[PDB]
Amino acid sequence: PQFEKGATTRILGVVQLDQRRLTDDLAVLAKSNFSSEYSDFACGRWEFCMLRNQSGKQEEQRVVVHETPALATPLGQSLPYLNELLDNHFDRDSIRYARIIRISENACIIPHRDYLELEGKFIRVHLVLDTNEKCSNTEENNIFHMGRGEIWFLDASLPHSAGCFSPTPRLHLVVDIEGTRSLEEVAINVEQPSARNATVDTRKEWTDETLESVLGFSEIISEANYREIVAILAKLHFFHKVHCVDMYGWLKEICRRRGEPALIEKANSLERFYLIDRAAGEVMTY
Ligand SMILES: O=C(O)CCC(=O)C(=O)O
Ligand SMILES: O=C(O)[C@@H]1CCCCN1
Ligand SMILES: [Co+2]
Repeated sequence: PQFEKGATTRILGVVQLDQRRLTDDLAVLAKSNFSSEYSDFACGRWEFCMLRNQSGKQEEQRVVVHETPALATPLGQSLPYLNELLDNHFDRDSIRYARIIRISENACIIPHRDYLELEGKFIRVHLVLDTNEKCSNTEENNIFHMGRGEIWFLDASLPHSAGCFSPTPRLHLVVDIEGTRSLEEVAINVEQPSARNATVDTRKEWTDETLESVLGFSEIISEANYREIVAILAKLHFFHKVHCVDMYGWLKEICRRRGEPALIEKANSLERFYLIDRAAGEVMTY
Protein backbone atom coordinates (compact mmCIF):
# COMPACT_ATOMS: atom_id res chain seq x y z
CA PRO A 1 0.00 0.00 0.00
CA GLN A 2 0.92 3.66 -0.64
CA PHE A 3 0.33 6.66 1.64
CA GLU A 4 -0.40 10.33 0.97
CA LYS A 5 2.19 12.81 2.17
CA GLY A 6 1.44 15.34 4.91
CA ALA A 7 3.39 17.98 6.81
CA THR A 8 7.10 17.14 6.94
CA THR A 9 8.42 15.27 10.01
CA ARG A 10 11.16 17.49 11.42
CA ILE A 11 12.74 19.22 14.38
CA LEU A 12 10.59 22.19 15.44
CA GLY A 13 13.05 23.35 18.10
CA VAL A 14 15.69 22.51 20.65
CA VAL A 15 15.58 23.23 24.37
CA GLN A 16 17.93 23.06 27.28
CA LEU A 17 17.12 20.41 29.83
CA ASP A 18 17.98 20.80 33.50
CA GLN A 19 19.59 17.43 34.17
CA ARG A 20 19.15 17.53 37.95
CA ARG A 21 15.46 18.37 37.77
CA LEU A 22 14.89 15.94 34.92
CA THR A 23 16.71 13.13 36.74
CA ASP A 24 14.35 13.62 39.69
CA ASP A 25 11.20 13.35 37.54
CA LEU A 26 12.63 10.39 35.57
CA ALA A 27 13.28 8.59 38.88
CA VAL A 28 9.58 9.01 39.73
CA LEU A 29 8.64 7.71 36.27
CA ALA A 30 10.82 4.62 36.77
CA LYS A 31 8.39 3.58 39.57
CA SER A 32 5.17 4.86 37.97
CA ASN A 33 2.08 3.04 36.78
CA PHE A 34 2.17 2.85 32.97
CA SER A 35 -1.01 2.16 30.99
CA SER A 36 -1.66 -1.08 29.20
CA GLU A 37 -3.86 0.71 26.65
CA TYR A 38 -2.60 0.33 23.06
CA SER A 39 -0.64 -2.79 24.08
CA ASP A 40 -2.05 -4.17 20.82
CA PHE A 41 0.59 -1.92 19.15
CA ALA A 42 3.46 -2.93 21.45
CA CYS A 43 6.16 -5.45 20.54
CA GLY A 44 7.42 -5.90 24.07
CA ARG A 45 7.77 -3.06 26.56
CA TRP A 46 6.52 -0.08 24.63
CA GLU A 47 4.17 1.80 26.99
CA PHE A 48 2.94 5.21 28.08
CA CYS A 49 1.36 7.12 30.91
CA MET A 50 -0.94 10.12 30.84
CA LEU A 51 0.27 13.46 32.23
CA ARG A 52 -2.63 15.48 30.79
CA ASN A 53 -5.93 14.39 29.25
CA GLN A 54 -9.58 15.52 28.97
CA SER A 55 -10.67 14.88 32.54
CA GLY A 56 -7.47 15.08 34.56
CA LYS A 57 -8.28 11.56 35.86
CA GLN A 58 -5.91 8.57 35.96
CA GLU A 59 -8.68 6.28 34.62
CA GLU A 60 -8.70 8.04 31.24
CA GLN A 61 -6.09 6.31 29.07
CA ARG A 62 -7.35 6.45 25.43
CA VAL A 63 -7.37 9.28 22.94
CA VAL A 64 -10.28 10.89 21.11
CA VAL A 65 -10.50 14.22 19.26
CA HIS A 66 -11.90 16.75 21.72
CA GLU A 67 -12.21 20.49 22.22
CA THR A 68 -10.83 21.34 25.68
CA PRO A 69 -7.46 22.34 27.18
CA ALA A 70 -5.94 19.18 28.63
CA LEU A 71 -6.04 18.86 32.42
CA ALA A 72 -3.16 17.41 34.44
CA THR A 73 -3.60 13.99 35.98
CA PRO A 74 -2.37 13.25 39.50
CA LEU A 75 0.74 11.81 37.87
CA GLY A 76 1.25 14.97 35.80
CA GLN A 77 0.82 17.09 38.94
CA SER A 78 3.54 15.05 40.66
CA LEU A 79 6.22 15.72 38.01
CA PRO A 80 7.11 19.39 38.49
CA TYR A 81 9.82 19.69 35.85
CA LEU A 82 7.84 17.92 33.12
CA ASN A 83 4.86 20.07 34.04
CA GLU A 84 7.05 23.15 33.65
CA LEU A 85 8.32 22.00 30.24
CA LEU A 86 4.71 21.60 29.08
CA ASP A 87 3.85 25.08 30.41
CA ASN A 88 6.97 26.66 28.88
CA HIS A 89 7.20 25.17 25.39
CA PHE A 90 3.54 24.71 24.37
CA ASP A 91 0.31 26.67 24.44
CA ARG A 92 -1.79 25.27 27.30
CA ASP A 93 -5.11 25.61 25.52
CA SER A 94 -3.80 23.80 22.41
CA ILE A 95 -2.82 20.65 24.30
CA ARG A 96 -5.27 17.76 24.03
CA TYR A 97 -3.09 15.03 25.61
CA ALA A 98 0.36 14.83 27.14
CA ARG A 99 2.10 11.52 27.78
CA ILE A 100 5.40 9.94 28.69
CA ILE A 101 6.27 7.16 26.25
CA ARG A 102 8.91 4.68 27.41
CA ILE A 103 10.55 1.98 25.33
CA SER A 104 12.67 -0.57 27.21
CA GLU A 105 15.38 -2.87 25.92
CA ASN A 106 14.62 -4.62 22.61
CA ALA A 107 11.08 -3.30 22.36
CA CYS A 108 9.34 -1.42 19.57
CA ILE A 109 5.95 -0.19 18.52
CA ILE A 110 4.61 -2.13 15.53
CA PRO A 111 4.71 -0.18 12.25
CA HIS A 112 1.42 1.71 12.14
CA ARG A 113 -0.44 4.89 11.34
CA ASP A 114 -2.22 6.89 14.01
CA TYR A 115 -5.55 8.72 13.83
CA LEU A 116 -7.44 6.14 11.76
CA GLU A 117 -10.10 5.78 14.52
CA LEU A 118 -10.39 9.54 15.09
CA GLU A 119 -12.79 12.14 13.75
CA GLY A 120 -9.96 14.43 12.77
CA LYS A 121 -6.27 14.37 13.71
CA PHE A 122 -3.70 15.63 16.17
CA ILE A 123 -0.43 17.39 15.63
CA ARG A 124 1.88 14.99 17.50
CA VAL A 125 5.11 16.33 18.93
CA HIS A 126 7.88 14.63 20.84
CA LEU A 127 10.28 16.25 23.29
CA VAL A 128 13.14 13.77 23.82
CA LEU A 129 14.05 13.34 27.51
CA ASP A 130 16.39 10.31 27.75
CA THR A 131 17.75 8.42 24.77
CA ASN A 132 20.89 6.87 23.29
CA GLU A 133 22.34 5.93 19.94
CA LYS A 134 20.62 2.48 20.00
CA CYS A 135 17.23 4.18 19.89
CA SER A 136 15.69 5.11 16.54
CA ASN A 137 12.43 6.17 14.95
CA THR A 138 11.41 5.22 11.43
CA GLU A 139 9.10 6.65 8.79
CA GLU A 140 8.45 4.80 5.54
CA ASN A 141 11.94 3.95 4.13
CA ASN A 142 13.80 6.21 6.53
CA ILE A 143 15.48 5.76 9.92
CA PHE A 144 16.48 8.61 12.20
CA HIS A 145 17.51 9.44 15.73
CA MET A 146 15.61 11.94 17.81
CA GLY A 147 18.16 13.52 20.14
CA ARG A 148 17.89 14.71 23.74
CA GLY A 149 16.28 18.13 24.05
CA GLU A 150 14.89 18.10 20.51
CA ILE A 151 11.23 18.82 19.88
CA TRP A 152 10.04 16.95 16.79
CA PHE A 153 6.86 17.00 14.79
CA LEU A 154 6.03 13.49 13.60
CA ASP A 155 3.61 12.98 10.73
CA ALA A 156 1.80 10.12 12.39
CA SER A 157 -0.33 9.59 9.29
CA LEU A 158 2.72 8.13 7.49
CA PRO A 159 3.60 4.59 8.48
CA HIS A 160 6.18 4.73 11.28
CA SER A 161 7.77 2.90 14.20
CA ALA A 162 10.14 3.48 17.13
CA GLY A 163 12.48 1.15 19.00
CA CYS A 164 15.02 0.90 21.78
CA PHE A 165 17.87 -1.60 21.56
CA SER A 166 19.84 -0.48 24.64
CA PRO A 167 19.75 -1.79 28.21
CA THR A 168 18.74 1.75 29.32
CA PRO A 169 15.13 2.75 28.52
CA ARG A 170 14.20 5.59 26.20
CA LEU A 171 11.71 8.24 27.32
CA HIS A 172 9.94 10.88 25.22
CA LEU A 173 7.40 13.49 26.30
CA VAL A 174 4.69 13.24 23.65
CA VAL A 175 2.12 16.00 23.23
CA ASP A 176 -1.04 15.82 21.12
CA ILE A 177 -1.86 19.31 19.89
CA GLU A 178 -5.28 20.22 18.47
CA GLY A 179 -5.12 19.43 14.75
CA THR A 180 -6.19 22.76 13.33
CA ARG A 181 -3.37 24.67 15.05
CA SER A 182 -0.62 26.24 12.97
CA LEU A 183 2.23 23.73 13.10
CA GLU A 184 4.84 26.45 12.85
CA GLU A 185 3.43 28.13 16.00
CA VAL A 186 3.25 25.03 18.22
CA ALA A 187 6.71 25.06 19.83
CA ILE A 188 7.28 28.10 22.07
CA ASN A 189 10.52 29.39 23.69
CA VAL A 190 12.80 27.16 21.64
CA GLU A 191 16.00 27.54 19.70
CA GLN A 192 15.54 26.95 16.00
CA PRO A 193 17.60 23.91 15.08
CA SER A 194 20.96 24.39 13.38
CA ALA A 195 21.12 22.70 9.98
CA ARG A 196 22.01 19.04 10.16
CA ASN A 197 23.27 16.33 7.91
CA ALA A 198 20.84 13.29 7.79
CA THR A 199 21.17 10.59 10.47
CA VAL A 200 23.74 8.11 9.00
CA ASP A 201 21.87 4.93 7.73
CA THR A 202 23.94 1.99 8.88
CA ARG A 203 21.31 -0.68 8.07
CA LYS A 204 22.15 -3.85 6.10
CA GLU A 205 21.09 -4.27 2.47
CA TRP A 206 18.03 -6.54 2.21
CA THR A 207 18.92 -9.69 0.25
CA ASP A 208 17.22 -12.69 -1.31
CA GLU A 209 18.89 -14.82 1.39
CA THR A 210 17.36 -12.78 4.19
CA LEU A 211 13.93 -12.77 2.52
CA GLU A 212 13.99 -16.55 2.02
CA SER A 213 14.95 -17.03 5.72
CA VAL A 214 11.91 -14.98 6.68
CA LEU A 215 9.42 -16.55 4.24
CA GLY A 216 10.58 -19.91 5.65
CA PHE A 217 8.58 -19.13 8.79
CA SER A 218 5.70 -20.54 6.69
CA GLU A 219 6.74 -24.01 7.87
CA ILE A 220 6.24 -23.22 11.56
CA ILE A 221 3.81 -20.29 11.86
CA SER A 222 0.74 -21.03 13.96
CA GLU A 223 -1.69 -19.42 16.32
CA ALA A 224 0.75 -20.34 19.13
CA ASN A 225 3.70 -18.30 17.80
CA TYR A 226 2.00 -15.71 15.61
CA ARG A 227 2.80 -12.83 18.04
CA GLU A 228 6.53 -13.60 18.29
CA ILE A 229 6.74 -13.87 14.54
CA VAL A 230 4.98 -10.52 14.02
CA ALA A 231 7.40 -8.93 16.54
CA ILE A 232 10.44 -10.38 14.77
CA LEU A 233 9.14 -9.09 11.46
CA ALA A 234 8.44 -5.64 12.95
CA LYS A 235 12.02 -5.31 14.26
CA LEU A 236 13.80 -6.16 11.01
CA HIS A 237 13.51 -2.66 9.51
CA PHE A 238 15.57 -1.19 12.40
CA PHE A 239 18.53 -3.17 11.08
CA HIS A 240 17.80 -3.84 7.37
CA LYS A 241 17.13 -1.27 4.61
CA VAL A 242 13.45 -1.92 4.00
CA HIS A 243 10.19 0.06 4.26
CA CYS A 244 8.50 -0.19 7.61
CA VAL A 245 5.27 -1.64 6.02
CA ASP A 246 7.09 -4.43 4.16
CA MET A 247 6.52 -6.74 7.16
CA TYR A 248 2.81 -6.93 6.26
CA GLY A 249 3.70 -8.27 2.79
CA TRP A 250 6.11 -10.75 4.36
CA LEU A 251 3.42 -11.93 6.79
CA LYS A 252 0.86 -12.29 4.00
CA GLU A 253 3.27 -14.44 1.97
CA ILE A 254 4.26 -16.52 5.01
CA CYS A 255 0.57 -17.23 5.65
CA ARG A 256 -0.20 -17.85 1.98
CA ARG A 257 2.53 -20.51 1.92
CA ARG A 258 1.30 -22.12 5.16
CA GLY A 259 -2.20 -22.32 3.62
CA GLU A 260 -4.23 -22.17 6.83
CA PRO A 261 -7.29 -19.94 6.28
CA ALA A 262 -7.38 -18.48 9.83
CA LEU A 263 -3.80 -17.20 9.63
CA ILE A 264 -4.35 -15.74 6.14
CA GLU A 265 -7.44 -13.87 7.40
CA LYS A 266 -5.53 -12.65 10.44
CA ALA A 267 -2.66 -11.30 8.35
CA ASN A 268 -5.12 -9.29 6.24
CA SER A 269 -6.77 -8.03 9.44
CA LEU A 270 -3.46 -6.86 10.87
CA GLU A 271 -2.59 -4.82 7.79
CA ARG A 272 -6.10 -3.32 7.79
CA PHE A 273 -6.06 -2.44 11.50
CA TYR A 274 -2.57 -0.96 11.75
CA LEU A 275 -2.46 0.85 8.41
CA ILE A 276 -5.87 1.26 6.72
CA ASP A 277 -8.89 1.73 9.03
CA ARG A 278 -9.95 1.28 12.65
CA ALA A 279 -13.02 2.12 14.69
CA ALA A 280 -13.03 4.06 17.94
CA GLY A 281 -12.22 1.67 20.78
CA GLU A 282 -11.33 -1.20 18.45
CA VAL A 283 -8.50 -3.38 19.78
CA MET A 284 -6.51 -6.05 17.93
CA THR A 285 -5.80 -9.44 19.47
CA TYR A 286 -3.85 -12.48 18.60
O1 LIG B 1 8.47 7.10 19.73
C1 LIG B 1 7.48 6.41 20.14
O2 LIG B 1 7.55 5.74 21.19
C2 LIG B 1 6.12 6.40 19.47
C3 LIG B 1 6.15 6.96 18.08
C4 LIG B 1 4.68 6.92 17.66
O3 LIG B 1 4.22 5.95 17.10
C5 LIG B 1 3.75 8.03 17.94
O4 LIG B 1 4.12 8.99 18.68
O5 LIG B 1 2.61 7.98 17.41
O1 LIG C 1 -2.74 7.69 18.82
C1 LIG C 1 -2.48 7.12 19.91
O2 LIG C 1 -2.48 7.66 21.02
C2 LIG C 1 -2.05 5.69 19.85
C3 LIG C 1 -0.55 5.61 20.21
C4 LIG C 1 -0.01 4.20 20.03
C5 LIG C 1 -0.25 3.65 18.65
C6 LIG C 1 -1.75 3.73 18.34
N1 LIG C 1 -2.27 5.11 18.52
CO1 LIG D 1 2.40 6.46 16.10
